[PDB]
Amino acid sequence: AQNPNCNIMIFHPTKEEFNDFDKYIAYMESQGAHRAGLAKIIPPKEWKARETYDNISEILIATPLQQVASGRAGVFTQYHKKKKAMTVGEYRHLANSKKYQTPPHQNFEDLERKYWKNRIYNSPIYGADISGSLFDENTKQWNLGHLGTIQDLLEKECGVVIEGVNTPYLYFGMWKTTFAWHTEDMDLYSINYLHLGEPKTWYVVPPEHGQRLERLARELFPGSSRGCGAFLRHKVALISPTVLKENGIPFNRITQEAGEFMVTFPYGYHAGFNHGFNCAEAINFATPRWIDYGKMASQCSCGEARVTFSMDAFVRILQPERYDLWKRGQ
Ligand SMILES: O=C(CCCc1ccccc1)Nc1cnccc1C(=O)O
Ligand SMILES: [Fe+2]
Ligand SMILES: [Zn+2]
Repeated sequence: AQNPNCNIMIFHPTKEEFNDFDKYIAYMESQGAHRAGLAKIIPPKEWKARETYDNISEILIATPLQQVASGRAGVFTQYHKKKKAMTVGEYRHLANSKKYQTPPHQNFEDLERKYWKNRIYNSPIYGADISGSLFDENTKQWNLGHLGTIQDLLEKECGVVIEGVNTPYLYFGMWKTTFAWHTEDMDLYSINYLHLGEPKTWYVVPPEHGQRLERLARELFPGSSRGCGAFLRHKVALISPTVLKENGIPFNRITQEAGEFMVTFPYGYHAGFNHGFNCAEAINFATPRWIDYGKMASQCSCGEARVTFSMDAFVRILQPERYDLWKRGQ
């Protein structure tokens, strides 16, 4: 068994190795990368996502989300309050303002301490889930807008043609903007490229221990748990590394910097925060190894969790028994 401690692995593909996405994901897994639930990939020195980021101020964030916290410092829920549209130029200026800017800090460790101590007392604004891409059309390797689709993977493995098209999303962040504990829709993989700006810190639980996190979550958020058997799908629940330690939940942490890829693996619970103004791009993907996770994925049928048009087909084909109840749920 490779990577039995489930450590987060960091990869440095050569230009040649960076030419076949599926092959390299399979290679990473042959080294046990998936057992951590998250891997970092540093692209070849000669590679670039696009020429410059000089002309991105005019992107619209149609619905910025103010992330409002309830609970205690290390155990809280966050709800998203919709705000008026703003351009990325306006957003960046807001992120850099005295009210929202990254505070003085010694290092990543000091900033993490400040995040968990102080996060709940501020309400940062997140420009999340914006359909689009910042990869140059001519970028041929690891272009998140040119990956093979989940629908084609499911067709290749199961011999069934289905509707749907999955495309990338942009995320414009500032200090304290947060992603709550979750696995991907249908326990898919995700790939995240940090285009520019300040770092993003990640926490992850190994897939083999995901049910331990779920059990702790039910204990820590009893109301939410009664409401929905898969409430973590709502992406509202935060639990600090201190609280995870106290409860013996195995986990790992790593900081992603601009120019680096992170891949999350099937059923790898993850959460994190942004250090300051930044922009990331992400998309879900699948491999043959995902199919069995897709079949076993928990579903929110309470109506809260956002269902994409594409997920109908995944549930319909992989989870026919669950399909009706899930459908009437939302
Ligand atoms: O889920 C999110 C953003 C929150 C989406 C959301 C949740 C609830 C309500 C509105 C939007 N973001 C990520 C997820 N998984 C890995 C990384 C991120 C990220 O923010 O870079
Ligand atoms: Fe995610
Ligand atoms: Zn639910």
